[PDB]
Amino acid sequence: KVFGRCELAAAMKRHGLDNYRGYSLGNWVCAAKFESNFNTQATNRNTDGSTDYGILQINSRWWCNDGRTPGSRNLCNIPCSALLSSDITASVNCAKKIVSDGNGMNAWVAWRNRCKGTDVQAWIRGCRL
Ligand SMILES: [Cl-]
Ligand SMILES: [Cl-]
Ligand SMILES: [Cl-]
Ligand SMILES: [Cl-]
Ligand SMILES: [Cl-]
Ligand SMILES: [Cl-]
Ligand SMILES: [Cl-]
Ligand SMILES: [Cl-]
Ligand code: NA
Ligand code: NA
Ligand code: NA
Ligand SMILES: [Ru+3]
Ligand SMILES: [Ru+3]
Repeated sequence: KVFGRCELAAAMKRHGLDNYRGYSLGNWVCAAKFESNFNTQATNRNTDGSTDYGILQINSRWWCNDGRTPGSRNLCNIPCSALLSSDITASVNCAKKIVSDGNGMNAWVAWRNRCKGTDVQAWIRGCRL
């Protein structure tokens, strides 16, 4: 599913991501924009052989099981395919664990490079929330 901008903001808020660990909703929408262009089915292979899955491009090295990432963990206790669903619950619940791991949203390199320090509220501007 390809979410609209405000549609995704609303879904993220319903699932408790707004201000989670102090990160306002626009941070999460901005991250999803640059990770996946709001497409739940996005996948991308990393040089190390791991793969990133879903709207927030969550990586099989640590967070989900795909059966094809040697030596990896599955800290969210989910198949990576669950991160591709039109229902964002699994992605949100796993993102909550990731953002709590110590480095906040810097875990998403694209958030650090493209969202951090910017006017992230623009990503939710105009949305009925
Ligand atoms: Cl957009
Ligand atoms: Cl915001
Ligand atoms: Cl596993
Ligand atoms: Cl594996
Ligand atoms: Cl594990
Ligand atoms: Cl599994
Ligand atoms: Cl949803
Ligand atoms: Cl933080
Ligand atoms: Na939804
Ligand atoms: Na894994
Ligand atoms: Na749901
Ligand atoms: Ru930890
Ligand atoms: Ru860690």
